[PDB]
Amino acid sequence: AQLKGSKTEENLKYAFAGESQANRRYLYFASKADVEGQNDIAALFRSTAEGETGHAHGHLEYLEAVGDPATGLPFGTSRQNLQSAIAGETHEYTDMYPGMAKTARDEGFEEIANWFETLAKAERSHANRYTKALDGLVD
Amino acid sequence: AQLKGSKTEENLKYAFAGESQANRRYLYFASKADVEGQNDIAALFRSTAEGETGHAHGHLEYLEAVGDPATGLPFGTSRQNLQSAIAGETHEYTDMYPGMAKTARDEGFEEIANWFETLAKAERSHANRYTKALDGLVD
Repeated sequence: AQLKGSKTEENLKYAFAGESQANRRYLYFASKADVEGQNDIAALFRSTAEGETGHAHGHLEYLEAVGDPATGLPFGTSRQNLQSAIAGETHEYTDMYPGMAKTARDEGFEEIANWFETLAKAERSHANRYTKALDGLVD
Repeated sequence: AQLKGSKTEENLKYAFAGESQANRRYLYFASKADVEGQNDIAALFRSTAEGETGHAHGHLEYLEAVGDPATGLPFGTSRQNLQSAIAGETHEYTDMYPGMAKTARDEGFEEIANWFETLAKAERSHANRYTKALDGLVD
């Protein structure tokens, strides 16, 4: 049974995305609880989020057999990881976020459009910084 | 312009998923770098991951207007957050992970099947634990 092309591959990608979001969501919920004074609740969201880190990373480990879910490129070594990060980031700053900015502006969401443009520029910084690190990598 | 049902809403959700996965991936890549001894690389992945937390949480703040990307449910207050988290988790242990386990087992991926079953049980634990926390919430 080869993992590539399987339904299980699609499920691992979907579960990875789900676990990834769950950690982000729970940490957001922790901050809400922080401000409210609900410190026991905040601690629980944080502890649960650590669980979601372990889940997501376990999913990712299986996907080493098939490729980075963000790019389809092989990952594992820092050289591969940086190359995949660069390709993903390049997509984000050149295509994804500019496109999302345009749609937002067109739909009458100026502040969200500006937000998407701030992130295009941020992802571009990320892309450039990883490319620098890739060039400096000695392996 | 209202966000609900807009393309911009769909883009926020997609970008939220993307930024969430970016953080998880970059921390996974940091761990690879750690073991290789590529400490400057590991630190860059960690620093970049912080950026992605800011981005993901920024997207989430916009989605407060329309509902939790994982559940469609309102979020903001700890009561709402817990309620959404319980609904999400309940979906994961009753539906999502058992379904994935079955598919994996049917495709002959036995270890991955066991993995999804481990995560169904974990998500059940998360659900129940959040249910306990909600029962005790005094707001």
